[PDB]
Amino acid sequence: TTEIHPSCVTRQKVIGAGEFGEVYKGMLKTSSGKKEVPVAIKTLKAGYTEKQRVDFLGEAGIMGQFSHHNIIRLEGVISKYKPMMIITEYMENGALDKFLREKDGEFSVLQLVGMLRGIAAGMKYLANMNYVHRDLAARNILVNSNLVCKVSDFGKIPIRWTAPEAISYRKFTSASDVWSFGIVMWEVMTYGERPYWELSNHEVMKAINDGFRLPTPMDCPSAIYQLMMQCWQQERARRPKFADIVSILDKLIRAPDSLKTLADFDVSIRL
Ligand SMILES: Cc1cccc(Cl)c1NC(=O)c1cnc(Nc2cccc(C(=O)N[C@H]3CC[C@H](C(=O)O)CC3)c2)s1
Repeated sequence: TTEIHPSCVTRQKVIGAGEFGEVYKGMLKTSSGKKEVPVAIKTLKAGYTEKQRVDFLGEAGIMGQFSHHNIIRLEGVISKYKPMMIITEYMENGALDKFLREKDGEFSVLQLVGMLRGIAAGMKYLANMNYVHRDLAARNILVNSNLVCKVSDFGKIPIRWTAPEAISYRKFTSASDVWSFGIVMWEVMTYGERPYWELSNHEVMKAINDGFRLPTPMDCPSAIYQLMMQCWQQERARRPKFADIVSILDKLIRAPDSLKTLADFDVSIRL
C-alpha cells in the first residue's frame, strides 16, 4: 500500500459526509509530479477508535491486493498525517443502484448484460483471490463515465441480498456471494427496483424459505432470468460458480439473438 504525501493531494468537492469522515472528489499528483489524476478521497475524523482505524486502514489494505478492471483501484493512503485518507480512482457515475434509477429504461439489454458480465468478472477474481465480499449489492458497485462497473466497498448485513445459509448460520462463502449476485442481476435488469418491495426482513426470509423467488423483470431475456434463478438455489452447492456466470454471460453477448427470447412478465382491459 503506497503512502501518499499530502502535498500530492487536493480536495475540490465534497461527495458525501458521515459522522466518521467525508468523501471528496479531488486530484492526485503521481509519477514524480509528471501526472495528475482525478481521485476519490475518504477521510477518518479525529477521535477515531482503534477498531475504526483497523477497519479503515484494513479496507485499503484489502483493496490494494487486487488488480482487476472490475475492481476499484486504490491509489494509496495517507496514514502518517491527519486526517487519514484512502485515495481511489474516481468513478464519475457513482453507485450503480442510484445511477440506474436515474437512467430508468435508457440502456439496451446488451448494455445491462455487459454491466453484469463486468461485475461477475470482478467477483470471479475476488473469489479466486480467496475473498468473500459478504455485502454484494448494486449500491456497492461504482460506475465510471464509460459505463464500466467495478466492485467496491470492502468495509448489519442487508438480509434481502444474503443467502439463506449466511443469514441463519453465518456461513458466508463465494457461493453466498453468488446468491447476492443473482439479486444484483435482478437490480440491474429492473433499473434499481428494491428487491422484495414492501416485505419486511422476516417476510423475505419467510418467502425465500417457502421457495418464493423474485419474479422476472420486465423485458428480461429468458436466459438471464434462468441464470439469476440458478444463483438462488437453496442448496449452495447447486449454485453456479462465478466462473460459470462469466462464461454464460460471454456466450450470450457473443450471440446476442439468444437474448431476444424473453421471459414472460406478469389488468387493463380495453380493445
Ligand atoms: C469505494 C471507496 C472505498 C474507500 C475509499 C474510497 Cl475514496 C472509495 N471510493 C469512493 O467512495 C468513490 C469513488 N468514486 C466515487 N464516485 C462518486 C460516488 C457518488 C457520487 C458521485 C458523484 O456523482 N459525485 C459528484 C457530485 C456532484 C459534483 C460533480 O462532479 O458535478 C461533485 C462530484 C461520485 S465515490
